[PDB]
Amino acid sequence: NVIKEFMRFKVRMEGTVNGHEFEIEGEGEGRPYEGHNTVKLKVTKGGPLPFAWDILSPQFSKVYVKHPADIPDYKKLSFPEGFKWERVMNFEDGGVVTVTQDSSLQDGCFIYKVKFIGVNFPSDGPVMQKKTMGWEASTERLYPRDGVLKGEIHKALKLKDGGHYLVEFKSIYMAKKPVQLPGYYYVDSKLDITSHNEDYTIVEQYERTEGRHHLFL
Amino acid sequence: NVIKEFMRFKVRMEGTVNGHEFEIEGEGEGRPYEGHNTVKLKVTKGGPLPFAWDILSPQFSKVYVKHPADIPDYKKLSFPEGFKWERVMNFEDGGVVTVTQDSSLQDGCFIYKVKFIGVNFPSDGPVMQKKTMGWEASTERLYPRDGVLKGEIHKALKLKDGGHYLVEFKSIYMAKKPVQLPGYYYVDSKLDITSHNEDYTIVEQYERTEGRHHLFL
Amino acid sequence: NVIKEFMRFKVRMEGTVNGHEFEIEGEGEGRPYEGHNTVKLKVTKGGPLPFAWDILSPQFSKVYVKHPADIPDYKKLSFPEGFKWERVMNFEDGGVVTVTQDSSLQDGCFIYKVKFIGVNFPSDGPVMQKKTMGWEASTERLYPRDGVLKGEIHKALKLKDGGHYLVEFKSIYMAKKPVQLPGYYYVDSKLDITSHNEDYTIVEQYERTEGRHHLFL
Amino acid sequence: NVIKEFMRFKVRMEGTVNGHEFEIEGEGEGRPYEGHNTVKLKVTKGGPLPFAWDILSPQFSKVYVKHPADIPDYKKLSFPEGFKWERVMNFEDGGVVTVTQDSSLQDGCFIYKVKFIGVNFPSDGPVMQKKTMGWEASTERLYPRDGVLKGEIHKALKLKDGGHYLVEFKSIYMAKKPVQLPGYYYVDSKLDITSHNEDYTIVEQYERTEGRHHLFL
Repeated sequence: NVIKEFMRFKVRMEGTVNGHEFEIEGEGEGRPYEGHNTVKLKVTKGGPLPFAWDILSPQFSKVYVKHPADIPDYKKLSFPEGFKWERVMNFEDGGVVTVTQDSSLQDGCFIYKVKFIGVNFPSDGPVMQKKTMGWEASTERLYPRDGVLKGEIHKALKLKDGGHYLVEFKSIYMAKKPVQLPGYYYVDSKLDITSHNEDYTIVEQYERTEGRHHLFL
Repeated sequence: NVIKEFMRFKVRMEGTVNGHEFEIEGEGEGRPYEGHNTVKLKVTKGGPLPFAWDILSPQFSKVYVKHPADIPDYKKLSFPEGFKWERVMNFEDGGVVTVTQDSSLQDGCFIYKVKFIGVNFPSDGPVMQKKTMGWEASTERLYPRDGVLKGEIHKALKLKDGGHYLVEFKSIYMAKKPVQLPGYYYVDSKLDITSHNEDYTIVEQYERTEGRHHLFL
Repeated sequence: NVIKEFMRFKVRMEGTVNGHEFEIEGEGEGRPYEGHNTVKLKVTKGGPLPFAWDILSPQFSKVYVKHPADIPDYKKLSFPEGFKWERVMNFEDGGVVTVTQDSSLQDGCFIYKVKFIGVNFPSDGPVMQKKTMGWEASTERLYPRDGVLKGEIHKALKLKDGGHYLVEFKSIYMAKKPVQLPGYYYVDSKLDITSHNEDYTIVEQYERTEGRHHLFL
Repeated sequence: NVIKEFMRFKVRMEGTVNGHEFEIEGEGEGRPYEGHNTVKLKVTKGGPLPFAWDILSPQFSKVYVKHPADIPDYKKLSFPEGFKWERVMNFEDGGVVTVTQDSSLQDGCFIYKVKFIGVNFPSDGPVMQKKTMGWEASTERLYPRDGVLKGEIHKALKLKDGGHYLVEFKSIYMAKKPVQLPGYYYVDSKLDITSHNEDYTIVEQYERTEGRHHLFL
């Protein structure tokens, strides 16, 4: 019973976007059984970033998803050893990102290590021109496969000139030792940028995230 | 108004799958403000279908979606002229379908005409080996774009031997006269095959479908 | 045997693009063992088309591909019964087309029947705004799979205001009577529009197309 | 000038595939104006790798492509400063890789630094089951866009028990300074594994690669 009602975390990311290398370090905290967490990030290398912060924000904590008692909480059940997760983001104008992450627990602190590679973003598109204004709230479709947990999302970044910039997410959640899987279910999420300095070298985020069955079941 | 609390519809489909031609005709009914409708289909040419009925079932009625008052009901507003809808289905083993449809109103009955082309299904896959057993309930992400309404879904067919077979839907809803569009929102659906003979030449379906904002808003 | 060194063909297409229905009829001729053929097309219904002709031109004859003696010519061998072909076109701005075709033979005359559905073309993209100026020459990668022949191409339309508009082709060629398949090989093609009236309701085309092994073999 | 008729290179890769971290160091040499080069790799962290080596082999040197004098050799022109390249690999069973690379020149040796993230490979697919046995020779379609050079390839791995495993490559070559771009053209390549130990912790490769116009031009 190592996951307490209040848990902190530390995170480090090493990333590249369109050839630009960067490193980010941060700290966060939250209420894993309530579905709330916050994180504060500093760009330690490669700042100011020449692309939109918004593509990085969902890579900084699903052990914090609230689950109903009848849905196995695969990510919480994976501790204390923890889990790895990986992701594809397919952007509608041809950008592609892959992400790989390790989640562990030491001394009561979650430790998150992230690597990120984004490629093929057009020079005049909204990522490289910094035209995005945050994510809409989203709904992930999850299911078990291959002994692990997978999920997909149709997400959207709001645009300064109006309209949306569409991104498909595909994620894989992989316990370090096999633990109990849920069935077909959904996770609702809303991620807010709650603070940032003028060139996004210091950034604060809040996420609400909760799992559930389809409403018609 | 012109759309009554109870409305009947007639539908005809001409299609092809992996070089196999077929035609289907049917009749349905439902309650457009309550979010449900039913339909009875007969394969009138090309039966018995050498592929899974389930890939056809979502092409047989979104004027029937229940919408809250604060979300403009674009498809209902499009009548009496009505609307056209188009779709891509991307299957995880490479099958691809496009669909085009016309929806009109004639003497108090909705009239649906559907054209369907499905290609590249593997000979050994669940579609051509008839290994599927219905869709999970689903959730569509919709937004306005290009003066029309668009939406995407991550759907899944249950496999008879266990597991899921994954399908991405992208739809386009196009009113024949430009009427009020909604913002970013979601539609939940659940489609059930309620009757079928052994070779699926006579089939009946039931769908529940309703629009809503994201739960966290 | 049945395929002479000069052969004529007739073709008919029923199609839809972004809700616009049309029909085209044509007549062609060529030298199947030499790798060239020509065709003249007339829009009989739905002209003038509200989109670029170029997306239709490659749907009007691969029995005319020149093959070296050591690569089985699947499509020629399929006659007199003939073959079916299907295809996906994935356009980089989200347009998707599927196509299904039947090829038959009547005394010296090939008979081509095509159905085409194209969806999700942006209103202001180069297809709906008629901004394309023909295809580059291309190179298809083919291989046997599932007892039929498949092939993929990275193609490109030239744009009037310079640059290219990218399209991926996936094709499936299915003989109506089992005949010998080749292994992994390539087909080079170049299709030219050689005449058109102002609104593209009358068009003539020339195609050169020849198969070969990879040059390093 | 700086690119001599014979050139050596050193390479290091940091990668992750399905959660498995690894590092590889290597050394190569070749004839940049003739289109031939060889490389020798050793795994230095993470061996033996739990996946097919073949997905790594094309990430180890396009400055060695032979170009005819009439096609601008953008990568050679980029030196001595050099170029960066990025890549997406889309595998037919859902695996996705992104790659990012820096190419520089030091003490008369090219220096290559690669980062690689591979995700979503099925546990029973041919990559994680090590069921592949090298690439077919291939042909890349290249064009200028957005101030850089881009290319795509339909590639294929041979399967030990027969058949092929298909993979689409999208590459982006980004000179560190704005050196002249070519037009629409093709690059043929053939990569062979020439030596390896059983667990692929020691591997030797050879590549032939040459650029050209389409053959019909």
